[PDB]
Amino acid sequence: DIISVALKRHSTKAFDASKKLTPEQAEQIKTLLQYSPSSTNSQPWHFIVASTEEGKARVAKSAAGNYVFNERKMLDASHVVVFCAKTAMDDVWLKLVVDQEDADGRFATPEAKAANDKGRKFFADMHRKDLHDDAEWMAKQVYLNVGNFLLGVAALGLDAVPIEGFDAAILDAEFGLKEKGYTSLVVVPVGHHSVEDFNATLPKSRLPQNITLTEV
Amino acid sequence: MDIISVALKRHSTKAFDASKKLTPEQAEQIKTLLQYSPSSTNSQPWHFIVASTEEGKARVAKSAAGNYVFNERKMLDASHVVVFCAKTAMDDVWLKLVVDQEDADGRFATPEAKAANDKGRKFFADMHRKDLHDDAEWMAKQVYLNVGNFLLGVAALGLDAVPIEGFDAAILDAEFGLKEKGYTSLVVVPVGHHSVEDFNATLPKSRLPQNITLTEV
Ligand SMILES: Cc1cc2nc3c(=O)[nH]c(=O)nc-3n(C[C@H](O)[C@H](O)[C@H](O)COP(=O)(O)O)c2cc1C
Ligand SMILES: Cc1cc2nc3c(=O)[nH]c(=O)nc-3n(C[C@H](O)[C@H](O)[C@H](O)COP(=O)(O)O)c2cc1C
Repeated sequence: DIISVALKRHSTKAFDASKKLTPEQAEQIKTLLQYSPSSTNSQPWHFIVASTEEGKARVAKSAAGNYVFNERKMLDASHVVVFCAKTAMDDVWLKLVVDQEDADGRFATPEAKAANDKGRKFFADMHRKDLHDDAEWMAKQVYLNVGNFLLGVAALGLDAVPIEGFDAAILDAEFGLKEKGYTSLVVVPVGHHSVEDFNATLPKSRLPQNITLTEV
Repeated sequence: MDIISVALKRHSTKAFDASKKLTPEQAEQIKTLLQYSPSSTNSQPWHFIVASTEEGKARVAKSAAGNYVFNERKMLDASHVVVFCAKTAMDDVWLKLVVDQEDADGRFATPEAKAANDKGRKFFADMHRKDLHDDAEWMAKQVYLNVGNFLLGVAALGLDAVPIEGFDAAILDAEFGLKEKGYTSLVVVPVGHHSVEDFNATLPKSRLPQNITLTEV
């Protein structure tokens, strides 16, 4: 029952470090990251999955200054996912995507592949050549991925918290992301909440539909 | 899984069967999904237009013009069509609305707790508006996060859908007078049941391998 899932999930404020993902769950979260949809199947993303003490410590360097309120979450969760966007959309990536779609059997003819490549480049060029918003466009797809992910991990029976409160320059530097062509956007600790998670027992709150939603 | 299966089996529907409508229950449930998405600071910087009448869907479909004409039938034939909109600016009235709703819903034990929450939210809001100069993008990002939640959600309800960026947001904004109301359209998502014309229903799903996209540490 996915509505039950959506209503019962919450942003976890404290994790029980002793409660690890099962081997299975650890693979299933990777599956979720991989299989998110994205505009033109552009998949303009990279994920860091930190499951070791050393790994999580490296990520937690980013919870500095104004962001110390997020350090323990990064340290204490079983697994921590860093969602990264490409910094620019290049033709090598676009060829990578269409070639993969071909390998997977999505095209019956050379003509169908070529039409798919043309359609993808129409959108990619709109953003990188005309609007000059390809960095934002790609970051949007990564956020869509995050939204898919948070509901998915909840449906697996796992706790999570999305985090924008981190220093992306520190995180990028720690993992050499800039030279690799990526930048960190959202950190998502995944695991099981502790009794210290004050948010597990508080009511959820949302604006009423009479403000946010119009039916036509 | 109960959800991995859903993720592996869902697809972007290319054609809908117009006769197959959401049940009243399903129509309620999709509204619940829209409302209950998370967002940075619970800022909820969004508005939704849910078109279910033929006349409503037709108005939305007006945006699929020019380069986007072969997204029109998706928008007309689906049972329900959701227009995801972002706020164009994050005003103090909205920030107060959010914290007052949290207070109404019992999230604060004291006035001091409420004030601390409001202060933290205004901190992030001001950073985006004043220093990063990306407040529009920041809000749009929350809307895209909502879309991701929504696509999985509807798939898990056993409903077909397709996310659509192939539309003219200026036309759509004008049709529904969004600019003046402080909003702009980002993504259109028709929801319903696919038809035999949906060529994508039977094709294998394709993603880049994890050895390219994923690093374990
Ligand atoms: C993109 C994003 C970033 C967020 N950043 C943080 C964060 O840095 N620290 C934190 O504790 N919560 C963070 N949150 C959690 C939000 O406050 C939370 O989603 C919102 O209050 C709604 O509550 P819920 O997630 O329990 O439904 C963030 C949420 C989102 C969607
Ligand atoms: C933000 C976004 C916009 C998209 N726009 C369109 C669109 O305009 N027309 C269309 O047919 N499909 C659209 N798609 C569907 C993508 O092509 C699709 O998600 C991708 O090829 C992966 O396929 P899947 O959704 O079947 O898993 C869009 C998807 C996303 C996430």
